[PDB]
Amino acid sequence: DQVRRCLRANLLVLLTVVAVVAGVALGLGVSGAGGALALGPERLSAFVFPGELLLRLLRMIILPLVVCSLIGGAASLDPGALGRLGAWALLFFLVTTLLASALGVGLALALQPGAASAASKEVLDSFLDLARNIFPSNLVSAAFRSYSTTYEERNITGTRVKVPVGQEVEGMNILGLVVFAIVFGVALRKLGPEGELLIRFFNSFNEATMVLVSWIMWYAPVGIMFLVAGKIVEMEDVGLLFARLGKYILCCLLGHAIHGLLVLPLIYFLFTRKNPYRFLWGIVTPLATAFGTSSSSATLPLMMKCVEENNGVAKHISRFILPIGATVNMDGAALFQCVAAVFIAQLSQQSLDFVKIITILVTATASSVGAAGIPAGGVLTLAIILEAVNLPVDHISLILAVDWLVDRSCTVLNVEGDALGAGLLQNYVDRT
Amino acid sequence: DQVRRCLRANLLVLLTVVAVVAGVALGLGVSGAGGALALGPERLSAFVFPGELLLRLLRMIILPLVVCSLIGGAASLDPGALGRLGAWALLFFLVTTLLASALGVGLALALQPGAASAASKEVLDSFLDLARNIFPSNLVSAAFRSYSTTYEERNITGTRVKVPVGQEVEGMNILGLVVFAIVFGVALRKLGPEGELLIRFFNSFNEATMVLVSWIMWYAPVGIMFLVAGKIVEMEDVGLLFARLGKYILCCLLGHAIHGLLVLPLIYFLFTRKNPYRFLWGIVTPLATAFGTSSSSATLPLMMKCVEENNGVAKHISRFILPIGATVNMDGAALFQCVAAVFIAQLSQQSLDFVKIITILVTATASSVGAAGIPAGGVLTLAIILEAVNLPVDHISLILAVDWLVDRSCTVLNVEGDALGAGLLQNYVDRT
Amino acid sequence: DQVRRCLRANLLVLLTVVAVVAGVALGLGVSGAGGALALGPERLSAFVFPGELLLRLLRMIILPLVVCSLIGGAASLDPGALGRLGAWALLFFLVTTLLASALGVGLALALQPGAASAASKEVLDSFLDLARNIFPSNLVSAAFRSYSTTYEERNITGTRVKVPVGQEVEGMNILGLVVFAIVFGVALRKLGPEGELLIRFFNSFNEATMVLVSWIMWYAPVGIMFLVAGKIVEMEDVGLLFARLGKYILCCLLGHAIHGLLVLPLIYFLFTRKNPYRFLWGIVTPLATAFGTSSSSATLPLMMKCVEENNGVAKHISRFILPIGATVNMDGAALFQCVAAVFIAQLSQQSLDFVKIITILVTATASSVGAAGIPAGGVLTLAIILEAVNLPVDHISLILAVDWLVDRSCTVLNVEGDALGAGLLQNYVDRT
Ligand SMILES: NC(=O)CC[C@H](N)C(=O)O
Ligand SMILES: NC(=O)CC[C@H](N)C(=O)O
Ligand SMILES: NC(=O)CC[C@H](N)C(=O)O
Repeated sequence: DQVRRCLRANLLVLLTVVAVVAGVALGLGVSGAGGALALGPERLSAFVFPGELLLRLLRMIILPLVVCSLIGGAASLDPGALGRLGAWALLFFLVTTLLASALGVGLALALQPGAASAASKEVLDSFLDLARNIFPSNLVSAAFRSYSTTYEERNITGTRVKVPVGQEVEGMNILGLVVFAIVFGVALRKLGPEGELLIRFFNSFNEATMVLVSWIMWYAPVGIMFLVAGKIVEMEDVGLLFARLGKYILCCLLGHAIHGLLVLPLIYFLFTRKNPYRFLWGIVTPLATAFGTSSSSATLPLMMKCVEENNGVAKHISRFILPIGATVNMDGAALFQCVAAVFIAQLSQQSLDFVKIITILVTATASSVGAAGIPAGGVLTLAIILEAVNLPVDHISLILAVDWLVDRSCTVLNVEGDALGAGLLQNYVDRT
Repeated sequence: DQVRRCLRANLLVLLTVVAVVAGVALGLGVSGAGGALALGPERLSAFVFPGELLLRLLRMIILPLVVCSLIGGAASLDPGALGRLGAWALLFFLVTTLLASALGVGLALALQPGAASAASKEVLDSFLDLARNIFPSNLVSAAFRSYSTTYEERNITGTRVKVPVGQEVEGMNILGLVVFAIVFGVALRKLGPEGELLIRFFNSFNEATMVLVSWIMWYAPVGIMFLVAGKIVEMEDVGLLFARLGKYILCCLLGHAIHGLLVLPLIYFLFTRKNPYRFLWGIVTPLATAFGTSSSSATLPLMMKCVEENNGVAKHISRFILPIGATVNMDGAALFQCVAAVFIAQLSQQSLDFVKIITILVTATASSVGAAGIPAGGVLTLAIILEAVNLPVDHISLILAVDWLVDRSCTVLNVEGDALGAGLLQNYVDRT
Repeated sequence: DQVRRCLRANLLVLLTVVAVVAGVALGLGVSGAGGALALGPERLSAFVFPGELLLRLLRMIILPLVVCSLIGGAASLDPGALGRLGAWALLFFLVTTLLASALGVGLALALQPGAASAASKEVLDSFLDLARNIFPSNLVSAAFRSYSTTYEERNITGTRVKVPVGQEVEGMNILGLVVFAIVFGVALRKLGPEGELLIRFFNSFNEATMVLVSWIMWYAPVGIMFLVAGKIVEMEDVGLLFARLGKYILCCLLGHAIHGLLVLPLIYFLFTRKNPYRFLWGIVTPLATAFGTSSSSATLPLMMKCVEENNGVAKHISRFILPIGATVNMDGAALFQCVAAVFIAQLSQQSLDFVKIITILVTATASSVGAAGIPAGGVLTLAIILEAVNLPVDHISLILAVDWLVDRSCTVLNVEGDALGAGLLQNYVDRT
């Protein structure tokens, strides 16, 4: 009857949380067998192994996906700078996403989820190391290794000269590779119709790897349950992690509720001079079903069906920015990246490092225009920024473990983002 | 007269055995000058050098050839799962090639050619190291280096903890790269007509490198004679190597004669319930000329000219599987890879290592559908598996030195393979 | 009036010498503040840093530009071996460029500019190391690292055995990569119309990177002034460098005047048996304006407007070789590469090493057919050979600092090259 309708539509996002609550069970079973009742680090890695094989070939495809889905994207941008009264919305989308992700980290590293009872050093003139990494030395070595400065001593006229020498270290720099792929993407657009084939090569190449990143997602529930099992063994506690998680769902949703209800409505009232609470009261029902379906793509047509008569928006802007803002202005993911990538930074206690805090915030504004629409789409697109800023990505497991609630909490602020942007632009254009 | 006909048609396979019997001559000449009558390892490498330059740029082209001849191959496979009574032949071709290569190694490492008078250690849970190498971490580092586990000691609560740490070591993993290229090859087929260009890119790219691997083969006779000369110098013996070779031609041909005359005719009689010796007695003459021309491509049309009336095969299956089985069901090469790559393993005494024995047997079943048709075509395609399972490939020289007999011995079992498969399928379809 | 005409046409080659004379000014300002009045090597590198960022992403684009502008070049060569009386001009262009670059180094390392008051070791059987580097082991490791032999000791029957072992060291080998790209370029031409797309891919790919190497050149004047400032600090002298430069402009222009006035006119009189000084006296005015505009592309149409009636050249060869020789026979750059890359070799005192002196001379004959037409075009194309023969490329700064005179001195010998080749071919064809 309806056991074929709902169960087969969102099977995978259902099955991926079936996996982790069963993955923790045999994780509890071996800690019910008790710690390393199985043999030590030479044999236990063989039983955490097919959890690595989700994570290992996940890093394989992000070399095509981050560089070939982005050239074909950035070649089809700027359609003649299409809106004199349209590009201000695109500038609105960027500043409401920076300000989204500004309090993203700025709440979490102020609130410290992860380092509660947990309780070499790098100079902040490693900003040039970030800039030397943006523009890579050559491309083929930039697909697997990246630049980094280590300090050695000279011991000449002073026992501590502390000279920075730069040795290229492993792990790719997709942070320094999407900057190539953007600046290659404008290049072959500017060249024009003679090099159209290179677009038609590349934007078919990502759909040749988006079609196999679907195949990786079907491996994920078998894969996830072996890196949540082999993640609670070496931690040995279960009461500890549900306080590790149990503060993280707080700072996400509080990070949404602070953002969603106040700070973009303050952006509303500073330009609209009307009531945002009279504004969104008409559009509660798409924001109701966006929490239900967890898809701004699915609630895309229902927005114009409601906001056009429940609020006085124009005709042509209902289809002009709101199809854009459903897959471009994604403030909901931009919190969810920005508060997770600093959360995993507090799991392993990497570094405070303000130079990383901007590049954990620029990329989180750049994956925010990335994955979209489908539920649990941000899990892939924050898996590329955890490889960008060299975090240990293997802690993705516990933070898509609770994705079933938090992505539904971010989908509603996602769909809210262009909606208030729609009402803000109509008062800028009808006022004339 | 006929000095232009025969001599110019198979010139290269003639000239490559002219080269090695002349290459051993000045190899005997410097050992007739006596050992290192020339200067030592700093000067003798300069005179073995243009033998390395066959072998060095041989490894260059196997990065395009193994990954671009295989996507364009695997995109044109499964034409709608073309045969309800046809795909059983393709399943027949695989199981008669595994069972071919099963006794491939299983004869040779039971018979030990190479380690007769010759007379760190790795754990057999390096199977995960093989599986961690199948699915690579990223593609660009998978074109030149591969994963491997080394054991270091921890010396904490036990002086021998033996922790496996994994450092990526040099030498590419085409074993882990053709698995990408297959699973990319099904990807852009499944995507359909929108990404047809990526096929039309790639299957023109291999013909842009198959046309220069012809040019490498013309360098080979100049090249071979300087790595058979500089291979018998450091071994210093000539009576030793002709016992090294003189057992290898045995186990190949015995490996064919055990396979060809008994074990697939036992596959015949278990399904046909007729006489295979009454079967192949009609088709001795193509099997006669297949030994002569050493080309299943050349003896491809002569098979239907004989087997269709000398035996009661059907009309449509004479052109349905037998054109397939001439370049797909190649059991003759699949012995010849599988008994050489363990033979070279016994020259350098690498390792017994059952984990390698399956991946010396999976790939030998995968290059068996690879190179075809032309004589001495398996020499290239076993040069890619000697780089797969990290054998020293420079001992290819002495085993194409005697290729002139053994490939003619494997061509006849090659052409035999689909022929008995043709007779087996007709008794499965005419019986109805 | 004319402040918009001249100033906006050659702005960049004006602005790049504005930059260096202002870049030396604050370079003099910090040495007017006196040496390391700023903090030491941990802080001064942060203020030489945006000079590195010209040089760093300069090395980025020379992986596409040297391999994708060269396949699309070498696929469109040999149009049916187009001239029975035309290819002798192309053979003339090569031998007048070797003989140009023969005295290129051969003047400079005989005259020693750079090592005047400046006042491990590698064996000359590192020629095989050059040949082992021409033909690379695999392509993807040839885009960032290259082969090199180091000698270790064996200490067995002699305390100094000096065995050469070969470890691959950093820095790419575009010397060994353009040899692939040529021999790939003939491959897909020979394959014909079926692989036309790979040409149409690649010759659109360089115009997708020639269009961003324009964007690098606009960064260059901001970029240059921070690596001439941070180059005179560690040298601390200003009177020293203007003797370092002040001999270099000598050996260039003397290298042109020896070449231009005598040695190709001796090639003239050995075949023409007429007066070259009666020859070029008619064409002083294009050679006048070639010094002025510093562009053989701009003085391309003015050559046929003068040399066709001021000298008795034919009709059809005026448009047959002289459009070729304006962008192929470039002897002016071939001095300017060949005397700079040995000049920078005498700045850092790298090595005398006759094996390098031919590969500093083969590539300088190969970039001579490279960049063209525009003034200061050789600065890019000698930046790729300084990465070829592993020179420190960061001394490009002081030798485009004085490019404004020397390229105008080489443009006139550039345009002279095919002009005398035009007069030489007409006396070979009208004589019949
Ligand atoms: N990561 C997310 O959940 C993004 C928000 C919403 N689900 C979307 O796909 O647009
Ligand atoms: N390597 C081989 O000789 C293969 C068998 C046969 N010569 C063929 O080309 O099909
Ligand atoms: N590097 C150079 O100046 C080359 C000579 C001349 N300017 C040209 O572009 O052809």
